[PDB]
Amino acid sequence: RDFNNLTKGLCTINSWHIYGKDNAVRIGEDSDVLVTREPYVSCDPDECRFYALSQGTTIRGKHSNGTIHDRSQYRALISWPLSSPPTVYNSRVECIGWSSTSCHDGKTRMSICISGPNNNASAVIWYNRRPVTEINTWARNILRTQESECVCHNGVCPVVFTDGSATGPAETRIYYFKEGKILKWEPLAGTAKHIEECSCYGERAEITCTCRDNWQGSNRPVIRIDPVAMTHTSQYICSPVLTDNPRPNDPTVGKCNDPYPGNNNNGVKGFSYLDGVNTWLGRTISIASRSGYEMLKVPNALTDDKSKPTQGQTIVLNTDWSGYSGSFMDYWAEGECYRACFYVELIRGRPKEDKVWWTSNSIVSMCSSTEFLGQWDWPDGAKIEYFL
Amino acid sequence: RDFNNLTKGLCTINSWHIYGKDNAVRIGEDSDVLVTREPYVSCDPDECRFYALSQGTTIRGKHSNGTIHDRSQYRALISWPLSSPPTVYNSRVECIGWSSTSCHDGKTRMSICISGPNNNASAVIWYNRRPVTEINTWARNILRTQESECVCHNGVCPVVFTDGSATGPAETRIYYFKEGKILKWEPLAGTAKHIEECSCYGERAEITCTCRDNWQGSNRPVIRIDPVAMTHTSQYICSPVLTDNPRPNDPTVGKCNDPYPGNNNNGVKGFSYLDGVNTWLGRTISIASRSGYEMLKVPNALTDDKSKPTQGQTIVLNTDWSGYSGSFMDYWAEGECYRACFYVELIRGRPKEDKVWWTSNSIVSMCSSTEFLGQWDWPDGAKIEYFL
Amino acid sequence: RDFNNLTKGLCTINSWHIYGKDNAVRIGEDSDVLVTREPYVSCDPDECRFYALSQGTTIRGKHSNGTIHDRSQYRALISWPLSSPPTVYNSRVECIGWSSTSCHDGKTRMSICISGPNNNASAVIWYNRRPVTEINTWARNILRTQESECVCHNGVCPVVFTDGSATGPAETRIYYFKEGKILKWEPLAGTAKHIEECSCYGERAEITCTCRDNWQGSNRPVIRIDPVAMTHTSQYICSPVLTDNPRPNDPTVGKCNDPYPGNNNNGVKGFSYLDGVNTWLGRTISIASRSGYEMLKVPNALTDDKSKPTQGQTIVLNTDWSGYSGSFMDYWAEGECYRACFYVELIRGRPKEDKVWWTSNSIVSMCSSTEFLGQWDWPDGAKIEYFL
Amino acid sequence: RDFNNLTKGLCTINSWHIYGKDNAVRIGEDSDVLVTREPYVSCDPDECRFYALSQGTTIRGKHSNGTIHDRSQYRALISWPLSSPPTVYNSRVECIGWSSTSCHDGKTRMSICISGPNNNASAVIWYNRRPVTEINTWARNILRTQESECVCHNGVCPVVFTDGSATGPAETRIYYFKEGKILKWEPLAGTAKHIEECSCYGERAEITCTCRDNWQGSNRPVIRIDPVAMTHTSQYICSPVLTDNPRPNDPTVGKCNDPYPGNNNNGVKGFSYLDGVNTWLGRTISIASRSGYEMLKVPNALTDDKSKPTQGQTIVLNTDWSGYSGSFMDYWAEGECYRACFYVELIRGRPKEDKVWWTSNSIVSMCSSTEFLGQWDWPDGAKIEYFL
Ligand SMILES: *[C@@H]1O[C@H](CO)[C@@H](O[C@@H]2O[C@H](CO)[C@@H](O[C@@H]3O[C@H](CO[C@H]4O[C@H](CO[C@H]5O[C@H](CO)[C@@H](O)[C@H](O)[C@@H]5O)[C@@H](O)[C@H](O[C@H]5O[C@H](CO)[C@@H](O)[C@H](O)[C@@H]5O)[C@@H]4O)[C@@H](O)[C@H](O[C@H]4O[C@H](CO)[C@@H](O)[C@H](O)[C@@H]4O[C@H]4O[C@H](CO)[C@@H](O)[C@H](O)[C@@H]4O[C@H]4O[C@H](CO)[C@@H](O)[C@H](O)[C@@H]4O)[C@@H]3O)[C@H](O)[C@H]2NC(C)=O)[C@H](O)[C@H]1NC(C)=O
Ligand SMILES: *[C@@H]1O[C@H](CO)[C@@H](O[C@@H]2O[C@H](CO)[C@@H](O[C@@H]3O[C@H](CO[C@H]4O[C@H](CO[C@H]5O[C@H](CO)[C@@H](O)[C@H](O)[C@@H]5O)[C@@H](O)[C@H](O[C@H]5O[C@H](CO)[C@@H](O)[C@H](O)[C@@H]5O)[C@@H]4O)[C@@H](O)[C@H](O[C@H]4O[C@H](CO)[C@@H](O)[C@H](O)[C@@H]4O[C@H]4O[C@H](CO)[C@@H](O)[C@H](O)[C@@H]4O[C@H]4O[C@H](CO)[C@@H](O)[C@H](O)[C@@H]4O)[C@@H]3O)[C@H](O)[C@H]2NC(C)=O)[C@H](O)[C@H]1NC(C)=O
Ligand SMILES: *[C@@H]1O[C@H](CO)[C@@H](O[C@@H]2O[C@H](CO)[C@@H](O[C@@H]3O[C@H](CO[C@H]4O[C@H](CO[C@H]5O[C@H](CO)[C@@H](O)[C@H](O)[C@@H]5O)[C@@H](O)[C@H](O[C@H]5O[C@H](CO)[C@@H](O)[C@H](O)[C@@H]5O)[C@@H]4O)[C@@H](O)[C@H](O[C@H]4O[C@H](CO)[C@@H](O)[C@H](O)[C@@H]4O[C@H]4O[C@H](CO)[C@@H](O)[C@H](O)[C@@H]4O[C@H]4O[C@H](CO)[C@@H](O)[C@H](O)[C@@H]4O)[C@@H]3O)[C@H](O)[C@H]2NC(C)=O)[C@H](O)[C@H]1NC(C)=O
Ligand SMILES: *[C@@H]1O[C@H](CO)[C@@H](O[C@@H]2O[C@H](CO)[C@@H](O[C@@H]3O[C@H](CO[C@H]4O[C@H](CO[C@H]5O[C@H](CO)[C@@H](O)[C@H](O)[C@@H]5O)[C@@H](O)[C@H](O[C@H]5O[C@H](CO)[C@@H](O)[C@H](O)[C@@H]5O)[C@@H]4O)[C@@H](O)[C@H](O[C@H]4O[C@H](CO)[C@@H](O)[C@H](O)[C@@H]4O[C@H]4O[C@H](CO)[C@@H](O)[C@H](O)[C@@H]4O[C@H]4O[C@H](CO)[C@@H](O)[C@H](O)[C@@H]4O)[C@@H]3O)[C@H](O)[C@H]2NC(C)=O)[C@H](O)[C@H]1NC(C)=O
Ligand SMILES: CC(=O)N[C@@H]1[C@@H](O)[C@@H](F)[C@](F)(C(=O)O)O[C@H]1[C@H](O)[C@@H](C)O
Ligand SMILES: CC(=O)N[C@@H]1[C@@H](O)[C@@H](F)[C@](F)(C(=O)O)O[C@H]1[C@H](O)[C@@H](C)O
Ligand SMILES: CC(=O)N[C@@H]1[C@@H](O)[C@@H](F)[C@](F)(C(=O)O)O[C@H]1[C@H](O)[C@@H](C)O
Ligand SMILES: [Ca+2]
Ligand SMILES: [Ca+2]
Ligand SMILES: [Ca+2]
Ligand SMILES: [Ca+2]
Repeated sequence: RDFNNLTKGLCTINSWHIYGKDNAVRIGEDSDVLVTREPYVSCDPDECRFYALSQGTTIRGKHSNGTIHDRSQYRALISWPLSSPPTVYNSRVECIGWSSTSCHDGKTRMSICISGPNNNASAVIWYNRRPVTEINTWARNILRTQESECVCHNGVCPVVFTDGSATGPAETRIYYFKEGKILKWEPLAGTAKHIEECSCYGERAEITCTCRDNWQGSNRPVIRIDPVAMTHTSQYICSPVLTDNPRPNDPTVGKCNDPYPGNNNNGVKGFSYLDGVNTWLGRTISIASRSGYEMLKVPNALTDDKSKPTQGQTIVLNTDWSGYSGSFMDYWAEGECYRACFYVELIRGRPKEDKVWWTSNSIVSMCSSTEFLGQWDWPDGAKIEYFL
Repeated sequence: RDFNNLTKGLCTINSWHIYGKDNAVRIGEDSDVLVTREPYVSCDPDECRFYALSQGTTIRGKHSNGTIHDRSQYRALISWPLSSPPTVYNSRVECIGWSSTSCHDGKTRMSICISGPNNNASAVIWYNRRPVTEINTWARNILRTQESECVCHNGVCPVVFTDGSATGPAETRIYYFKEGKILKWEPLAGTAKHIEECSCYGERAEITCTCRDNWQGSNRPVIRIDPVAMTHTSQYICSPVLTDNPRPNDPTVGKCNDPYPGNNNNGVKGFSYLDGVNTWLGRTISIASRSGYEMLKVPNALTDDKSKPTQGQTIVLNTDWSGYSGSFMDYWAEGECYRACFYVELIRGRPKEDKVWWTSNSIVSMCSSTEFLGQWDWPDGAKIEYFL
Repeated sequence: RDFNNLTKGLCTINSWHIYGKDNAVRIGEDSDVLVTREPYVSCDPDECRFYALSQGTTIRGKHSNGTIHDRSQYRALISWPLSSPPTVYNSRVECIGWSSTSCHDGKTRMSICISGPNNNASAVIWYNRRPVTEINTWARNILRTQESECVCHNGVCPVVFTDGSATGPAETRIYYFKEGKILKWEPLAGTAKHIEECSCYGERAEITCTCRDNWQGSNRPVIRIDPVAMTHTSQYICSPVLTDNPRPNDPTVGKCNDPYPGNNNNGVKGFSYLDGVNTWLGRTISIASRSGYEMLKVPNALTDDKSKPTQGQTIVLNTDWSGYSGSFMDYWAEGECYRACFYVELIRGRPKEDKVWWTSNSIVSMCSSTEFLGQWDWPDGAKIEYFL
Repeated sequence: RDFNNLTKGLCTINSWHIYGKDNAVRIGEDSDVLVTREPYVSCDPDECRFYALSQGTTIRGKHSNGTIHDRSQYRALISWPLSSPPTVYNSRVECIGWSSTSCHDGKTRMSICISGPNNNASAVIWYNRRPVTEINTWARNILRTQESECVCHNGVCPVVFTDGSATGPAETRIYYFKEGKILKWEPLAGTAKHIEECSCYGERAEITCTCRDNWQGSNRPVIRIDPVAMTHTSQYICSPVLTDNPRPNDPTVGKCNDPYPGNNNNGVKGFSYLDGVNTWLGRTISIASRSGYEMLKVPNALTDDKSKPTQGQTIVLNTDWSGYSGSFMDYWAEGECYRACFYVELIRGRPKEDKVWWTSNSIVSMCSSTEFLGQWDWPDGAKIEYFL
């Protein structure tokens, strides 16, 4: 009925409880489960659903051969019920393409899909399940967007796109949409040198995005957006708890306005919640590969270049595969504050598990508690051996 | 609540963006996907769906053997969610038969299915998912209709039927339906000599249909219907850009009131949008077989016998299979104009790929943009080798 | 909102058009289709659906072995969308048991299932999807009911049950339900000597049921019910067009108040519409087995012991298997009269096709037209060879 | 709209009619049926559904190997339509974990799932399909709850948890929830020495739970809760008809305030309805293993230490496998009283049927009749041989 406004703060995060898990690769061993990657979670006023990019085949399908590739004409943004797997029969196609984002503005859902060849890609912006606006590539090198949910405030839904080299300077823009129509866009500003795959959340009329500097930085860039004035800034997470992957070992002191060096031309989508003392960062446990996942509480991580962990929680053990991670919240829950949530993609298959010809994933998802809850670990749970 | 009226013009078409794609044959390699052909897309006020004629078997089913045949007791008009495949479990049967059309009039949906033996076929007209009216064959030779969506204006939904020889003079009629009841019908008029498979769209109280002259013409007949006066005329596309298949090479000058010769007794369902300078034609790239698909902008194609392309877009490369194509629009979108759309059927299997015993298809679908978007190609994406 | 009343007459029946067909056995060759039998069709105010008794296994399932048996703990009345097959994933269980009926009273649906051992069976009467009333066996020999839809009038839904021997005198009762509660019951009256499987329809405040005399009669008993006075009578179809199976050849003169002899202890569920000159009977074409199906127009069949066909239509050829047939109408359609409809069950497998270990069926369904439509035949379409 | 209140008494129970049955293991032999255990049935104001804990694989899936284990990261509370099987495509995930309960309070549904490692488990309380409250383990030894539906009264939904040893003293608590928020909790009181898996029902503003004393008792503990004063008491079923399994033979006299001895450290979830003369108990027929199920009418079982059966009904023969059983009622049915219902889990596979590597179950479910209905038996109906 009315546009949602970001009128609350974050709840205190004293730990993380299980929210959803699909067990897709297990289940898909003997059922009609789509091959996917780049998942996320987004809420409507009445429902939260899983989102991901289909590869246009089932996992047991012979067409699953070659699904390590990221971009093809057979991909599409899909959604499905929370904790169900993405099956042929239960999945709903939001739009066609190989990079996406999606959010609800209180009245209806905007979904964005980018398709095309590397040098001639275009985004299509859907609103109320109809195409409304199209944007052509501006740098002719894999126009791409967040791969997790955007956030709206009084109808304004900012979205971060990047076009250009993944391994050098690129052209990043922030589009401000309303009802699927472009109100304004800006080129990126502040001190982040490279931006990919922003994970966003909203509180008290401000939208905070934690991104991946694929070019230089093993600390993560952060973009803070004011959706009323439609302006933004950027910087890095100051903390020496480094949260990209691959990365170097943790130092004693980080950087606020520059990439922390030691790894080039690589990374992974990740996230944080940045709320003074109530600040928690996600990262893979391995500094070398996408394995494990932990949450660490790092007070003032954004602003304090010496900040270190005061608490943590294991989400996925270092002996199990992880992947992309991202942030969402249910902005339509009852109560005084917004409950921080995230998902972690559990990649299975290639390249790490190359006895199969496919790549897919399952999802685990958590939300914050004000209690100090016991922790478990939450692995994909499939046995590659069964797929041979 | 109220009947839809065709009160808007076409938007300017400066290119075509991806709308939907089902990847049915890929997916159906290892899931319960119905064998289909003769697909289309039609919108309701709240939903757009895929439509097609089922063959009453799955593709991996042994009953898929012999599905090259067009007419059997096992076919039915089905619909399903946009960009999902037509599966056993998600498909809804609109009605029984082997030739169809369907449209929504603003209040509810009319669907028409024709069944029977070649010399004793009948159409059944469903309205609000109940049978309302039946029409018997008048020429006792495969009564047939559009195989894509009809268009309504203030409750009046015209529909073009043909009965008679596919390879000589036939009896074409235009029925004007309202609430599933025949208001009036007319025999075909003007200068089109043969009509099959009209693809229709509506703008500014006029319904334009681009058809297939299976008998003589490699230019396409066009029927223009006035749904208020319930009258019509016909002619051919004047342009020397010839849009049937098979066809001869393009000449320098076409015909307005006569079939352009060089091919007999063959063709394919196709479409155009005919709007002065804002005119775009579809065609297969091959003049010999149903392969490739392109859009060409041909200003005043309907009226200018020398008109040639000023812009184009590749939809399917000449090394990939195509098929029937047709027009639809979402008449219930917001905005000042109607957005032209189309689909192309991607036929796989027989006769061209005869190492399998079946024929099926997938669908790609596009809509117009006012931007100049980059192009990709959109092939079916299945590997026949996997079905052996 | 309000109870439906039977305020209209029958439309004139000048032929029969195709309504629905599921192609279940074809489709079920390679998809998760339940084994069924004893199907029917029933309408709600917004929907018509297929109904049948599941056997609690899929057809390709190894548990399909032995599904020739009629009564087990694994059966259940299911419903599913019109012309879809009864799959594991789309079928809704109305109630548990091995004999049923079901109807909507304008406000909600009553469904009746009978289960139990042969000598201790019970009916459970569901209303608004809750159990409301239970009836115990009165003769301790396979309490059984109609196996097709009942008919309601101002909330009163009569239902015919039989309990006792199938091969000699039995105890037949007519229960008058309202909101699932027994208003009244009566023992059978008039001159019908044995009753099984009544097929019912309603017009002008009267409910007409055509049944099967399994004991003696190859003419069919008819029960006419007045749902206001809650009274009834019975007789036989006078016509020498004999409509049970197996049966003797047609004589020149039939019987009104006695079974026509020549076959004992056998039969099949069937139906008619009995409306003076507008009277049509169904029957198998074979006098020996359940093969073929035809409609014959037999003016005054109910009352004229010499009446013979004046028109007919083939529904299923004598070289294809048939089965049970029954009547339904959409009482909630628009228009001045009720459109007569029926279904025919197409039994496949045992006993006639004993190279498979199962028995199942598909459904074809027709409704009346005021036109004289061409006829086709409507066989199941599956190839037993594919199931070996 | 309004909170439900327990304003009615129980109907007279003169026997039990069939309610629902899923035939899941039969069906799942050749369809995509989830492996489950610990099922139950719960009603909403418009729907009753099946509930159970998924194991995160299909039964034919290779991941079904090892599903005898009770607690893993791959489990989840699911629900699905009544008498359908729990398939991949029709099942809805209520929440993640390996022990649960769920009820509707008249306005919406509360669902509780417990997950974690044995010494660090946590419950998450969902209300209106959002997480609202979390509780950490208090005794660090498999925090666990009812495994069947809770009962609400004016928004207050009590729930019994146990944490601690299964084979000695444990810490049992009764949480009183409203809208998913803890109003109050109490430690267990009265004379029950050990509590597991309470089966609850509600009548006349009182909630009665029949539980399992896993430590010492082969009679069952009973907890009676007053949801207005939020207080409770406990005792045992006095009757010498002993209802746990395994158990000793029935004595002539039981115990009211102490465990009846003869078996230690074992049991099964079960239930009763305790309503003076209208009292019925469930139990396995075997005193040694989970096989068979019967209902026995035992007047004043709760209060009379010499009470014996006056009537009974067989539900599952002693030659067929049973399992957990539990109570539910449709609190939103029409009529003057509440109809007692129950379900029995039919366990198949390990440990008893160890030629397969899995454990799963199907469900049978019954409700009370005021008639004296004939009885049948209701076995799972699957053939293990088919799974080899
Ligand atoms: C039941 O469930 C509960 C809930 O889950 C379980 O309890 C949880 O247990 C986990 C696991 O132990 C805890 O997570 C760890 O938390 C610590 C932080 O806690 C410590 O630090 C605090 C502050 O220290 C600073 O200030 C204090 C004084 O204020 C000062 O004394 C100190 O010297 C320092 O300057 C302390 O406040 C805190 O104490 C409190 O709580 C205690 C319980 O834990 C209790 O006993 C106390 O009495 C007191 O009340 C505590 O000491 C995180 O630091 C740790 O994270 C590090 O370690 C893991 C390895 O396990 C690693 O993966 C992380 O990445 C991280 O360490 C890496 O990064 C660091 C930062 O750069 C670096 O310093 C490290 O060298 C290391 O780096 C290397 O590896 C990384 C990663 O691969 C790589 O990138 C680098 O390059 C490099 O190679 C854990 O998150 C939970 O906090 C705790 N939760 C609760 C509520 O208690 C419980 O165990 C379960 N029960 C059972 C029975 O199983
Ligand atoms: C990123 O994405 C974009 C968007 O997709 C890509 O850009 C697009 O690129 C495509 C492919 O090149 C273009 O499609 C073609 O368009 C042309 C029309 O464009 C030309 O013609 C215009 C007018 O010429 C007339 O007037 C002018 C002056 O007004 C005069 O000079 C001229 O002599 C003539 O009289 C020009 O306006 C126009 O120029 C403008 O745009 C240029 C960019 O393209 C730019 O550089 C210019 O500076 C200027 O601003 C331009 O020259 C179509 O003609 C062409 O279609 C023909 O060719 C394809 C083969 O590719 C064929 O399949 C078609 O069927 C068709 O040719 C057949 O039919 C003709 C008609 O009968 C016949 O003449 C031909 O002989 C041929 O016939 C044979 O084959 C057919 C088919 O099999 C058979 O039936 C016959 O029997 C016979 O055998 C293409 O559609 C897009 O327009 C362009 N889009 C945009 C927005 O620019 C871009 O490449 C992508 N980027 C990357 C990096 O990949
Ligand atoms: C396109 O589609 C249309 C629509 O479907 C097709 O047209 C339809 O064609 C079918 C098939 O031919 C017709 O069905 C048959 O209808 C006849 C009834 O029609 C005749 O009878 C009328 C009256 O005769 C009586 O009165 C008249 C005068 O009033 C008098 O002259 C006569 O001697 C007699 O006393 C005539 O009115 C009627 O004529 C009109 O229509 C003609 C078109 O058909 C037209 O040419 C005329 O000019 C005129 O205007 C016509 O003569 C049914 O009788 C017949 O049913 C019997 O036959 C089939 C075998 O095919 C059988 O299966 C049936 O069971 C039945 O015969 C059995 O039962 C009888 C009753 O006891 C018994 O007498 C028989 O011996 C036989 O019994 C044996 O077998 C049974 C069954 O196995 C067994 O139980 C017994 O024991 C025993 O062994 C057909 O239903 C349609 O009516 C017709 N529809 C229309 C609208 O025209 C058209 O063909 C299709 N076009 C193409 C190109 O394919
Ligand atoms: C069609 O459907 C209907 C409906 O289902 C079928 O009719 C039903 O038939 C069943 C099966 O027979 C009946 O269930 C049994 O009910 C009896 C209770 O009924 C008897 O007891 C009453 C009272 O006796 C006491 O008072 C009376 C006087 O008031 C006094 O005379 C007597 O001495 C005693 O002190 C009688 O009122 C009642 O009579 C009435 O009804 C009769 C019909 O049944 C009719 O003929 C009469 O004329 C009269 O009107 C009747 O005599 C249950 O006791 C019995 O349950 C026990 O037996 C089964 C074995 O079958 C067992 O599994 C149970 O566990 C239980 O026995 C165990 O537990 C006892 C308690 O501790 C113990 O005493 C036993 O030793 C035994 O224990 C051993 O095994 C257990 C279990 O493994 C183990 O735990 C122990 O350790 C130990 O090893 C049945 O439930 C239905 O009541 C009846 N329903 C109706 C409505 O009639 C009908 O058959 C079907 N028709 C067809 C044609 O198939
Ligand atoms: C999932 C897993 O086994 N990850 C291991 C981790 O368990 C770990 F042992 C590791 F050495 C690592 O990168 O830290 O390597 C990972 C990976 O195997 C390797 C190719 O870098
Ligand atoms: C899809 C495809 O390979 N189409 C080719 C086209 O790629 C093309 F090469 C063609 F020669 C043509 O007809 O233009 O033939 C088509 C066809 O193979 C042949 C039987 O006419
Ligand atoms: C379906 C079919 O082939 N039915 C034939 C009919 O085609 C027919 F030939 C028949 F002889 C008949 O009973 O009329 O027999 C049926 C059956 O085969 C036999 C066992 O009685
Ligand atoms: Ca990086
Ligand atoms: Ca032609
Ligand atoms: Ca008979
Ligand atoms: Ca015990």
